[PDB]
Amino acid sequence: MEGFLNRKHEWEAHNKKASSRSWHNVYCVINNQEMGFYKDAKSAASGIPYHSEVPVSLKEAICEVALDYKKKKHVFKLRLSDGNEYLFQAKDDEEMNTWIQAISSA
Amino acid sequence: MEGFLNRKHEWEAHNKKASSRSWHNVYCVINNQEMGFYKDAKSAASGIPYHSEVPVSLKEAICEVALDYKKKKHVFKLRLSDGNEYLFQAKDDEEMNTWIQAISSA
Ligand SMILES: O=P(O)(O)O[C@@H]1[C@H](O)[C@H](O)[C@@H](OP(=O)(O)O)[C@H](OP(=O)(O)O)[C@H]1O
Ligand SMILES: O=P(O)(O)O[C@@H]1[C@H](O)[C@H](O)[C@@H](OP(=O)(O)O)[C@H](OP(=O)(O)O)[C@H]1O
Repeated sequence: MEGFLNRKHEWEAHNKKASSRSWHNVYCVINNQEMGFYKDAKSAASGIPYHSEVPVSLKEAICEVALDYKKKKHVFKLRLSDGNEYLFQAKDDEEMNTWIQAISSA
Repeated sequence: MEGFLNRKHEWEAHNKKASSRSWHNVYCVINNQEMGFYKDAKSAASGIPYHSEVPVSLKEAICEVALDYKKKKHVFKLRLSDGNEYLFQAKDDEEMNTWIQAISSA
């Protein structure tokens, strides 16, 4: 499963607020129980990472609709096992749910 | 880049005709200069291989429209560097070309 998604890094480990918190349009790929980030589809096929980011494991990840986040629509929350938390924005709700199911079933 | 494609194993290394030559509907994923095969999208996210197949490298691969193959339409040919050759069938020509560009640019 892959596609573009607006992403925001919210939390880091140990209840620390992430220092880098602006939204960025990234091309996401769910494969082999992990999620990789690329600038676009072409970088994804070539294996060139978003910002030297390493793919993250979706093992025991918590993924759900971000009701609490109100600054925008179709936003879902992803908390990785290591404590990092991201907010992802999809084009509409159907896609949002498509992503939530994909991740929750990895 | 990923999606379902009908696949046929044509050639093996050393100008040997592949022994296993029936068409099979497989879910293909182009990521990090390689191509993985899965039974479906869900197996792809989970990392469960098509038939214990290992992803193949697209490094120096030859990919083109299979003019010579006439038994069906929208079929492209992929020759890997190690000698293996596969024929892939897409739903239409646009998608076929989409796949040919994706692979040729990996
Ligand atoms: O450009 P900067 O320095 O990174 O600033 C951030 C940016 O404007 C984010 O869009 C904003 O998130 P929200 O849009 O979601 O408000 C975040 O606020 P935040 O502190 O609420 O996280 C800002 O700190
Ligand atoms: O079921 P089997 O034993 O695997 O038989 C093959 C199967 O019917 C393939 O569809 C056919 O390819 P084509 O459809 O493309 O004709 C192939 O012929 P082939 O020898 O031409 O490769 C057969 O050998």
